[PDB]
Order: sequence, then C-alpha cells, then structure tokens
Amino acid sequence: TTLPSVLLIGPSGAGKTALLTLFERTSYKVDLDAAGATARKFLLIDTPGHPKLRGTTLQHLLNPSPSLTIIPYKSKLKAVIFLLDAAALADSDGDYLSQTASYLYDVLLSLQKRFHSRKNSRAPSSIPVLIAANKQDLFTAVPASLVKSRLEHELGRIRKTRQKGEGWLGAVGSKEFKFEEMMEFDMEVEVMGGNVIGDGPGAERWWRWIGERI
Ligand SMILES: Nc1nc2c(ncn2[C@@H]2O[C@H](COP(=O)(O)OP(=O)(O)O)[C@@H](O)[C@H]2O)c(=O)[nH]1
Repeated sequence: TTLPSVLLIGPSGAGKTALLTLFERTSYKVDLDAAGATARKFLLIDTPGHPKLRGTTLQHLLNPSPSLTIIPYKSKLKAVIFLLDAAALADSDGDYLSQTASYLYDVLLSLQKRFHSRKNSRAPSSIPVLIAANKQDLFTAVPASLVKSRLEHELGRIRKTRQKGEGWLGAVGSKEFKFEEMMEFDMEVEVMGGNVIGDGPGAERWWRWIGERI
C-alpha cells in the first residue's frame, strides 16, 4: 500500500494534464518518485475526460471502500478534485455549463449512492469533493462564487427534469439545490477558484484544502 489517492476528474481541456504537471514539479500509471507526491503526502490521479471513458472513473465512486491500483500498489481514495474551465463556462450558448454539470451530477450522485449503500450498517469513509474552477488568470473566467451558483442551478434543473420524466441528487425535501445540502450524506463539496498558468491566485489554495482533509 502507498500514499492515499486523490482522483482528478473533469471534462477534456479543463487543465488536468497541466495541473498534474504542476503538482509533480483498472490501473493507473503514477510516478511515486515525484517530489510533489512526497511533499504533499498524496497521489494525484489523472483520469480521462472523454465522455466514453467516464464510466470507469464513476465506478470507483460507487464503491463503499475504493482503492486504486497504481503502477509505479494499492492506494486509498480520500478525495476528488473536479476540475473545470471557468472561462469556457462563460460561453453564451450554455453548452459547456450543461455538459460539465452533467458530469458533475454523475460524480456527486455516485458518491451519494455510495453513502446510501449499507450491506452493513456502518457509514463509508468520507470522500470530500473540491470543485476547482481553473483558468482564473483569464479575463473572461467566471469567478468561483458565480461558478458555484450557476452549477447549483444547473444541477437543480437536471434533478427536476429527471424527476418530472436513486436518480435524485441531494436531499429528498430540498426545494433549491445547494452544494451544502450534500452534507446530509457527509459529503463536503466546495467551489474554489485557481489557475495552473498565468497571473492569478494559483493552485496552492487547492492543495491546502485537500491536504487538510486526507
Ligand atoms: N489560461 C490558462 N490555461 C490553462 C490553465 N490550465 C491549463 N490550461 C491550458 O488549457 C489547455 C488544456 O489543458 P490540458 O492539461 O491539456 O487539459 P486536460 O484535457 O484536462 O488534460 C492547455 O492548453 C493548457 O495549457 C490555466 O490555469 N490558465
């Protein structure tokens, strides 16, 4: 067994490869020898963003006690970073918002189903989720507080449309979706801005948030 794992999840173009590169400077090929993994005491596990390949990642999130197979060999999953392009989110057609929120919906619903799976009465270990709103260096980037409200409204729209036509994300009696409501399933979900390149807040706040929780 190695250091614990953090799954890095998100649509293509979000900056996952770039983030992993910054961090360093089925089964997963991971450089254990990387200075970033030794100094922070966790492994950052890049996953594919292509829609056809998301099922594999979601399967880890359903498991009451997920361990990742790591090829430099079992690592405990302790957190998720969901990375998105905060600039692409600002597009007028709303396409990126919709497709990104759809993925996030599945990620959170998977962790919710995990919480609810009780082959024995005991609650599973917590897996917090950092929604990392990347590319804040760009002038067109949506700020984290707006990323939060836009995502919440879209996740709300999805659950309402699906119920009209478990599939329901969040609390049964919730009338307006909020990430905070996921604490009913001991799921801490927070939206935080940052950037991997360019001038801005950088990535350290993301690393701190994860570090305090694993
Ligand atoms: N402006 C800006 N561009 C970024 C940032 N992070 C990544 N990128 C760029 O976004 C593109 C997609 O990044 P990549 O790591 O390949 O994304 P991936 O598909 O999620 O693995 C690349 O051109 C990166 O250089 C950022 O914080 N700001």
